[PDB]
Amino acid sequence: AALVIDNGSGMCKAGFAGDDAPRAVFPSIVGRPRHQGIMVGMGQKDSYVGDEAQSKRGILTLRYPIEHGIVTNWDDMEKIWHHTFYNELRVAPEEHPVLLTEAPMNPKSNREKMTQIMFETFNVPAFYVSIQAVLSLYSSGRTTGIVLDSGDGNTHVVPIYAGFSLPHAILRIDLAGRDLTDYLMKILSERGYSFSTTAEREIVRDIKEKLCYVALDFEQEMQTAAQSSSIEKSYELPDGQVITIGNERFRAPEALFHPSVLGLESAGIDQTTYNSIMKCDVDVRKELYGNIVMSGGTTMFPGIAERMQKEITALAPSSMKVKIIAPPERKYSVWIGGSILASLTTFQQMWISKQEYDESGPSIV
Amino acid sequence: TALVCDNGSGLVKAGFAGDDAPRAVFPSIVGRPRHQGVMVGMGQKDSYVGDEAQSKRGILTLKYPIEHGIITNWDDMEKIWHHTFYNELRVAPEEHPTLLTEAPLNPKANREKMTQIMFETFNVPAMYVAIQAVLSLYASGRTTGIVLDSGDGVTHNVPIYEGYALPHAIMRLDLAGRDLTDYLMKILTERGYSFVTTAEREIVRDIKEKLCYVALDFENEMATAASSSSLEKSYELPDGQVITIGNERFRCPETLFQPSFIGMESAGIHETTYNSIMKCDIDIRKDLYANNVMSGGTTMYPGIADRMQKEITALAPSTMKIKIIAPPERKYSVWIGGSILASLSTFQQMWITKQEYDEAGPSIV
Amino acid sequence: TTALVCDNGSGLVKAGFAGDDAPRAVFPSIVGRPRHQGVMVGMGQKDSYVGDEAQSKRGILTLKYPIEGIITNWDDMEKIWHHTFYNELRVAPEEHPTLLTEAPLNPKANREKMTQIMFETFNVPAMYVAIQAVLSLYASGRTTGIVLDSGDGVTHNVPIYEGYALPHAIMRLDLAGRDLTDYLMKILTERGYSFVTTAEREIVRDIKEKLCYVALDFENEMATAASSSSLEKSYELPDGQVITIGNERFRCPETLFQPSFIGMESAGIHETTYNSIMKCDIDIRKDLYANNVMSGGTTMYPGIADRMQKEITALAPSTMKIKIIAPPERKYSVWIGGSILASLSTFQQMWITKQEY
Repeated sequence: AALVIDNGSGMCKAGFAGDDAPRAVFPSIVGRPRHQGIMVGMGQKDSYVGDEAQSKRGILTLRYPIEHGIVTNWDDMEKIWHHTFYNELRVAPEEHPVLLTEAPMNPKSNREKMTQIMFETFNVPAFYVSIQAVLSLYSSGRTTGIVLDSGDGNTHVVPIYAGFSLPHAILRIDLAGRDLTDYLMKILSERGYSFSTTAEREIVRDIKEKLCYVALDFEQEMQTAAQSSSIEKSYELPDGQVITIGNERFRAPEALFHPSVLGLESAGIDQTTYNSIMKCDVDVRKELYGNIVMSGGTTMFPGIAERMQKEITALAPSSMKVKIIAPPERKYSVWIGGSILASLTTFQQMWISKQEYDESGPSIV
Repeated sequence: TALVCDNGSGLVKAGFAGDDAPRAVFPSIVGRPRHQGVMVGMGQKDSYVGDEAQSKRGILTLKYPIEHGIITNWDDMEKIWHHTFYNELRVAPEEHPTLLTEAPLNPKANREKMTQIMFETFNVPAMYVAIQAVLSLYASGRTTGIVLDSGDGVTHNVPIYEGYALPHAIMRLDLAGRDLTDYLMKILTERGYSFVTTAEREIVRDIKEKLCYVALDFENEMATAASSSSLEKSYELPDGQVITIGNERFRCPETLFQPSFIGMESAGIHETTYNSIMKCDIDIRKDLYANNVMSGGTTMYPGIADRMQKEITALAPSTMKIKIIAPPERKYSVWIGGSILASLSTFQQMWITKQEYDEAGPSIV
Repeated sequence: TTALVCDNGSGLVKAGFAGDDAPRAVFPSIVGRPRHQGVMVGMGQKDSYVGDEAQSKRGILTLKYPIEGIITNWDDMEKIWHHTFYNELRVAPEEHPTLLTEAPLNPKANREKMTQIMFETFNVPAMYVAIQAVLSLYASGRTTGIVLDSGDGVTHNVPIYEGYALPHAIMRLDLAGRDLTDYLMKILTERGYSFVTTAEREIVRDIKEKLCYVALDFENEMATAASSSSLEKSYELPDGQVITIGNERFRCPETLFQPSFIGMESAGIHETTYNSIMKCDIDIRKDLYANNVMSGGTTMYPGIADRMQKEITALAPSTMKIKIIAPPERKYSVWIGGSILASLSTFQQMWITKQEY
């Protein structure tokens, strides 16, 4: 079988071809000690990656080696792959077709650095890099669709048509899953809280993924949350105390549509989808309007799909069938789209041979 | 039965002898690569032809084998016939006698090339080449009449008498269905808004085929535009931009009466009918004035008949009554009268056979 | 006192006084009207801003360009025009005859309201509004010819004879300067870059000025670029990295001739020129063909002239002298015309004074 590894700027997702759900699910973090010891509690390995690094973040120095879906630090990237094989999946790369990802608007050198390391250190027999969005469309069941692959680090909007992405309109916004939490960190603090350190900030992260929601109208809900305790949500902090979280529950999602609250010189995710359709040709626009693949964990907060449907029919023509497509498995969308693609008997001929790499180099992708 | 084909400059109509409506109508479009390559899901196809080429665009040149009523590219024209037989009509050429139609002035070199190919590249058991305006007259129910076949690349004035074209009066003006479109585009961009955009060809010819009309009096009308919104007709483009077009709505189809509106120098179709009907004998001029039939594509427009009549009333001495017959089927007539003629029994001994071709070669046509 | 001239397009206004041969206030005709409650990283919060500071304001003020080759937004136009006579030109309207230019096809309804506003909201003692490219041919020292006027928003062909651009043949094409930047932007984006915000976009436009060209033949150029490094013209990006670009350099403005690169089929600048010369009658054609004249921010592109020498000849019957004249001044020639024309003693009795109105 093959391997499929979505190298996510928060969470990476490895596994084999053909499986439905990712086999190695892990944060892309490399932990290296301030000073290596010899024993547990001091730190005895030169590198601890992901979940082990997370429990051990005191002696370690944590870093997330991938920023906006561009790997900044290729040392730590290799370190992550080396983990995934022997430590996680419990496999050996030279035995394996490996399929990895890249975020659209990834530069040549950045690909080529990766494409080399897989075929020079890891000596894998077959390797394919792929475009996170075209893989999301393949998980959707389409040749054509505009795709808000709003990740944790990077929100990329892609208008795909007949398998090709029109990068032509791939507009990017620089807020996404992380930028959301760190707004909620500010605004819970405003409601008399102390969330500052990682432990406390991760409490903010969990509040976000559980209790939060995107209002269908920002006004009706401000007025209501200033009055009825229906919006109020109780939360058990792991120390013992139940607290209640209030209007922050929607105003923190509303950063996506009004970046202004963060103080970002951008327009909302919705407005960008419109500009990404309008920056395409008149014919394809009707399908893009009907085939908005919502994808990724950022597009998971309650009300968000329905909210996008609303604002986008008002941006779109009075004659338009806007339709959001929203998978429940959107958090691993790119991975399932990859899984199918790796497993495809047809697509087998696109498996870049170890030979053609050794004659053509990394530029062929 | 046998098969019949109106090869337009941009609309090939096909089918059999004995049906009153064309079995296949596709644009004469030939799509060739902008580089050898692929589109995802398909492979590399030999070429494109017709709707398939058009409805995608992107990857191709989009040429045409026929321009101005004459066949200019040949390889492409053969590819189209390949797409007419197996692909459109679902037949093999060798079983079915074929009729195809030419321009009234069409070169003897062209006709020899055409009847060559049909019995060599295709090997059809019998063929006929027929003559565009003349066949339309047959479909119009008349032996005799000066027809005005404005196809896609030209109008054609032809003094038909007793089932025969009179050559020395066969007028032809290089401005029609095609030159009339692109002009309508630029004039809406002159007006208000960017009417420029690739798909907006088909959008702004749909406008041409509806909102356009040949103003009955240009001088009155250009002023009436400046008086009343009466002329202004709105159009929602697929994006929902409810635009409105006004004086240009006529200012385009009027090109046929005033060629200066695109940029041909020639006096207009009224005068080209007058100056052909003059190249006839004084005697056959009355019948021509009573059986004057408009044919082809560009004859669609609201007003184009009465405009002709009025114009030829200025041009005619007081006595001579001009009578224009606008056909209900007009864009198809040249197919229609071909089929009906090809099914007319006796005509079985009035085809060109495979045999007299293997003997006489192209010189029979 | 002396008169004033203010040329308006979708991008750069030029304002100034008559007499001088060189425009005074050239700025982005951008207003920024408050979007919501926001505060600048610098300034406190205040209302609508015109010009360069609005570009630096981008996220607190919604940014309009009041002119899309025609005046779309009326209050916004006035907003600029106060900022013109006052903040730019440092004078007052009551003392000052003023000429505003305009894009040729401008609807009557615009013109009537344009006259009103400036006599009323502003109160200039007399004024004029005037057909852009006619003032380009005039700044070109000609009684005849055809200007191809193309800049930040709209592109034009005006076949002029003895005072008049032939109206019906003034061909327009809305593919022009922003269309070029936003293409050049998308190309580099596809390669793994992304601008969006404020600085980086503007950088991409500066690249358009330095690296871009239209080559005579696009297929021979398409080849050499992809073949050999000659064309690989670098630039030093504000982060550090050299973006090398060879094909894209010429590829970007090719949209003027082959617009289909972005997605446009309506007739290219060349074909519009053939068809305006034709869209007239037939004799004057020669000294249209022999005085194809370029003006406006886009015609700045190198190579463009040699290319049109091909691009018209291809269709024009053999014995027509095709000649493409392009001034070095070109981006301002509508003002440079308008100053000299405003200053004309002969033209004094055509200054519509506040009494006739």
